[PDB]
Amino acid sequence: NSFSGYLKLTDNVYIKNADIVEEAKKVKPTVVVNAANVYLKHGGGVAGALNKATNNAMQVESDDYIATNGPLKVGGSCVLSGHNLAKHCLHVVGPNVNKGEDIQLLKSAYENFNQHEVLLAPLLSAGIFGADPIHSLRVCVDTVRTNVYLAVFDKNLYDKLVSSF
Ligand SMILES: CC(C)[C@H](CO)Nc1ncnc2[nH]ccc12
Repeated sequence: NSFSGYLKLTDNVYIKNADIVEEAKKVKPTVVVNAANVYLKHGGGVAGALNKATNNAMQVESDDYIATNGPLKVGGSCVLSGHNLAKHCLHVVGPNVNKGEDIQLLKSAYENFNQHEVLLAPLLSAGIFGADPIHSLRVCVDTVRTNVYLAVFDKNLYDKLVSSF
């Protein structure tokens, strides 16, 4: 958990312009959050990037979790291995608002972070799930009570988030 170069936005939310994968390799945090879907199929966005950095070990473990437990619910989570990136990976499902899933579930999704004292995380529902990323940061700030270190790779978005905050 040796985080460097973050800006403190609130008492417990920090932000940095970085690829979450590079932050995980540098810090090896206790928990890295994945922006997952309900079947834990890590095909693109943050999920695809984290799985590729484990050389598909995350996907083989996720497929076994689904075989034994069934899919997660939107707003839900599960804790699996963090492989080479972290001690644990917290897979969290935000709503895919472009497919009509309710934006109210973005609060439920960020509530999962409160089970861990310190997390390295992306913005939920803010990639291909279609939610406005500045709205996602507002829900994060209003819901997470533990220490969250957010990594946002796109500099244009990072600058807009810092300016809005
Ligand atoms: C979620 C989305 C707004 C954001 C935009 O840069 N994506 C990411 N954020 C952080 N590390 C990442 N690695 C691969 C993608 C990615």
